[PDB]
Amino acid sequence: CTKSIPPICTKSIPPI
Repeated sequence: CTKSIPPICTKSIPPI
């Protein structure tokens, strides 16, 4: 996920 609020995450594992 990105350093934002709400952070947005891809459907990856571990997600980023």
